[PDB]
Amino acid sequence: KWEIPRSEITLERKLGSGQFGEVYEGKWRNYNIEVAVKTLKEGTMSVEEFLQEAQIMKKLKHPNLVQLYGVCTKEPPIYIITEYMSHGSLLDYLRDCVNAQALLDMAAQVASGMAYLESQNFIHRDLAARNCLVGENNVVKVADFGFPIKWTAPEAISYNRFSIKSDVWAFGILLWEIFTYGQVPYPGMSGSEVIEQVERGYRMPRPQGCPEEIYELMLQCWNKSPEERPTFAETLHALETMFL
Ligand SMILES: Cc1ccc(NC(=O)c2ccc(CN3CCN(C)CC3)cc2)cc1Nc1nccc(-c2cccnc2)n1
Repeated sequence: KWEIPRSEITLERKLGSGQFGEVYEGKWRNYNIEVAVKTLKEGTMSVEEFLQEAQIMKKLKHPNLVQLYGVCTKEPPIYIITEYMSHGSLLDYLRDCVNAQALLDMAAQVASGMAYLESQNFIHRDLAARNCLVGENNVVKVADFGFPIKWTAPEAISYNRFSIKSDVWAFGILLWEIFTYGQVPYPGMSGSEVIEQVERGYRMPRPQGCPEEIYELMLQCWNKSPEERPTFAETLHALETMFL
């Protein structure tokens, strides 16, 4: 049902690479549309486990989550195909320097996609600006491509206790990357310093020009106790109800 015949897809550019496979921009000849194409490097893992990513994705449908288009699974190399986002990663897009209202809009869209995931009983586990994509009209979508200490909540580092609340922690960090135009967090600090300082109560200070109301939401995301962090639903309402 999600099988696409392989001849319909034409590869055009290497986007990124790795150890389980690579990703390309391609063209889908039928729809006259650009696609992203993720490939299985044979023998780096099973075909079955590669396609478990596509299985999850068939259950999810939301304007701020990357849409699966289909798979090519009849022979190697196995493909998972999604929409292509014209402006690439949020992080790269922020790094070209917009208004605080537009930065807010982008944050809301991520929260929106996360809220949907939460509602469907999934966790991300790797939320970060590098993992969100930008299209036209400032549309933002959450993706997962795919340490990393600086995005990972304390209980996750210490007890391997990942949860939707550890995701809320990472969204606080992402909020900070957004409102700094994509700076690397905890500037200068190494990982072990970050783990130690954070444990003792350290939080990044408010970025230059960032609204206090926005900064206050980041602090709520970074509560030391996970049960006291806001839900993603709560988080979206908070963002929509900031004005100016
Ligand atoms: C080609 C592909 C294959 C798979 C995916 N997968 C996902 O984006 C994804 C998102 C959410 C989940 C759900 N979630 C994962 C976390 N776990 C714990 C459970 C639930 C799963 C996969 C995206 C894509 N798209 C993709 N991948 C890399 C780069 C790009 C890309 C780059 C530049 C411009 N446009 C697109 N696009």
